[PDB]
Amino acid sequence: HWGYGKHNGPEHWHKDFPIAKGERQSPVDIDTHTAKYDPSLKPLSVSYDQATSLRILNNGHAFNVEFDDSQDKAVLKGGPLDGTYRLIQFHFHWGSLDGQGSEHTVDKKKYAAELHLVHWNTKYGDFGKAVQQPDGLAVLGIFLKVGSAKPGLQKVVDVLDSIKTKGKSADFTNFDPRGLLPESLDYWTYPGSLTTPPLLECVTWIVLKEPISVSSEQVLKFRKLNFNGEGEPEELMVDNWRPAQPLKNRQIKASFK
Ligand SMILES: COc1ccc(C(=O)C(O)(O)C(F)(F)F)cc1
Ligand SMILES: [Zn+2]
Repeated sequence: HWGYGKHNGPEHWHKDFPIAKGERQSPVDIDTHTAKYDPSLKPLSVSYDQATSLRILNNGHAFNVEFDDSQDKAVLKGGPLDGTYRLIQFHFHWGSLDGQGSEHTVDKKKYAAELHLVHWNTKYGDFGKAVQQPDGLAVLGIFLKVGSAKPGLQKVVDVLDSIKTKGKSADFTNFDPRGLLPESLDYWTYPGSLTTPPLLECVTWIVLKEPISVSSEQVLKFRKLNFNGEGEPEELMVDNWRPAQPLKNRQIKASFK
């Protein structure tokens, strides 16, 4: 099926998913001098105090930390958003090398990885209905650079051994996603899509200006994961990122000057 390899990667997706060539595809390059400061954007409201993590899953192209989204426990509000978006999961995209890995780029700069905290619009009842709507998802994107370790990431790092291959999951309770945030919530925002198939154009992207730092040791443990299932030939889970797509008729807005 689809993947990130030579023969099934981003340049092939349009054959099964024609929206790959659509008008609001993600990710994009964030040109910081062309993005417009909008003083009518509110501050982001990240309310994760009551978040309930449940499990961590290797789904064959990332690892997802999944949350209980049956109540308003961990919600995103404010910023460019109308209404309330519930946290369902977060995951990362990363490279085979420190100089690549992020999906979004900032003046063509690639970060070593990118964190996606995925939220769905409560007005649509559940995630599956939300992805069918132009304003169904809000994804908080956070760049990772390599330097100092991120203490709040280490618990994630230490469980990756137990979900090395596709389809493996592990209990993963009492994880606080607030430990993955930078100090500043300054952000860029633009309307976009899922960055993996089905590539639905359902996402309000909110990309934080300030990266978090992770250690070389932490990112190396991401790269020990496998795209394949157990007992299948070992293909390291690396470079699970889609390149920047054409901006077309879209304007990136900044919450800061
Ligand atoms: C079906 O479940 C997912 C579908 C698509 C995605 C993505 O394409 C994404 O990782 O870009 C994001 F969620 F950030 F939009 C993630 C989960
Ligand atoms: Zn993602």
